[PDB]
Amino acid sequence: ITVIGVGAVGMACAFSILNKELADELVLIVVEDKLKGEMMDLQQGSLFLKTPNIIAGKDYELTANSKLVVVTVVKYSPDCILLIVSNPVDILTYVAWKLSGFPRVIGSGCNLDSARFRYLVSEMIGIHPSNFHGCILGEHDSSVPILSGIKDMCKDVHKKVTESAYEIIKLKGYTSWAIGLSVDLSCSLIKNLRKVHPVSTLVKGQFGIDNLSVPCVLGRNGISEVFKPKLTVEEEQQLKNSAE
Amino acid sequence: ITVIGVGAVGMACAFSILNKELADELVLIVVEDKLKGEMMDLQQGSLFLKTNIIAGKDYELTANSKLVVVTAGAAQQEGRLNLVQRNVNIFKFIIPNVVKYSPDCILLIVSNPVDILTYVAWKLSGFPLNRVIGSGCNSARFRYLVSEMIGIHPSNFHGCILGEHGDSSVPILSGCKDVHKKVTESAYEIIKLKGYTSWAIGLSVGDLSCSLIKNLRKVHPVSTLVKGQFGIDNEVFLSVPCVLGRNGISEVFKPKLTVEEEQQLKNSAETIWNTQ
Repeated sequence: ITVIGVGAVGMACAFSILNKELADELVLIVVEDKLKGEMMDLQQGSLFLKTPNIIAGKDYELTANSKLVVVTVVKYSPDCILLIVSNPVDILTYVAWKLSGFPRVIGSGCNLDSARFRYLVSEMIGIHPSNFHGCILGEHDSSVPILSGIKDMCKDVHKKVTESAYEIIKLKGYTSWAIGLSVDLSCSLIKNLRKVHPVSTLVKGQFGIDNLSVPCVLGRNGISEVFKPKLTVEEEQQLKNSAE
Repeated sequence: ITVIGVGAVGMACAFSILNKELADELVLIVVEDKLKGEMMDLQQGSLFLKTNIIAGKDYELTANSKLVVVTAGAAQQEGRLNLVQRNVNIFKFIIPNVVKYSPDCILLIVSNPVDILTYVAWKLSGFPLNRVIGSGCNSARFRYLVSEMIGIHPSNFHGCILGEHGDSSVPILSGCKDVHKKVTESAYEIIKLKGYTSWAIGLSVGDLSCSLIKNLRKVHPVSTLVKGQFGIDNEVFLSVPCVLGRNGISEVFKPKLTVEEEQQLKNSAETIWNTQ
């Protein structure tokens, strides 16, 4: 597994993927000094993880046949699953798809948003979060609650999931831990779980759209299948809108 | 945590509670040789489990258990409601000796038929309803079967089975009718290929003892009072979705089903009543 960009995200993705014991080999990929210092800080806690190979560098060649490449490449891993994380995701998931030529190109989307959005709702109801099911489609403020899975009530909970990330950046400057965890996705991909996550891909032809995060089944081949739901007129109408 | 009955069910149950590190103490309860022999087999494997296992017959050993799982059952023979009363007779000896020593415990009824034998326990213990639960329809296999028809993980499929843990159960298709029967039939076929169900119901009791011991506030279709629901008026117990925490059932759900679905839960209720 490869993870490019050792910003606070790349490390919380790298540190979370490592706690999941997902890779036999983790590659961190332009600031040479920084990269080697992080690699050796991980390598020093190898006992407390299950990954005997952690190596960083500036040479993409180290990204050789790397089944998963988390982006926070084609040349050396022409077969890899691309997983984009860089913030303006839905757009940059278009970008990558068009740069790589790959068929294996996924963006974090609203996996994390729908993740907290769930926690909060169950938190209010007093139900274990695993037993409440409900998602957020659309772009990672324009997120679109699929209430069909009180109008002003659920919008309110959603409101708190929008202002959240924003207010986080004011205080911190970036989300590091929150998106490291949700990157959950590496888990399902590697282990071929065929689980369903709201992730960003092409939705042209859905919701009348002719030019985002939809529920997709994830496995060792990436998205094996995309859902084409028949949602409510407004929900669907706000899909065109979030697209816009 | 106390298990009562060290037959195959209780031992599969026992082995699941130890496998989930829910128990820091575990009691097992008529044949001594089996009791010790079962207690020594587990203890001989301790390094591979957290724990402090103690078996015996004296119910004094159960004193102050927090959860008590009851598996004490009896076997059919060549020659359905006599059984239902034998076990009731078994419960007239078990439940009083449980409450005599752990009155604030959580009773978990796994012995069959549960729905009825969950009403028996409540009626014998005089416990509040929240501390008297039945393994019920804890659905998992229904969800699994469906979740493979669709090529998706079963944690991203959601649906449940309510009513009698039996042929009367209802699939709540509001949140496939074949897959329901395939489950019930498979329960029957297991009981006569094998003599009983154990592995499966053990995994399930684990699921439930986990929610409860750890206060996960998790939702489980389990047998409790539903008098006042679905046009029901008899103190009948059935599997509805309930919220399980460190105080047994904290809240029972009041679901809103299609008309067909609500007439079937009355049937399922009617069918249990006729024996009860």
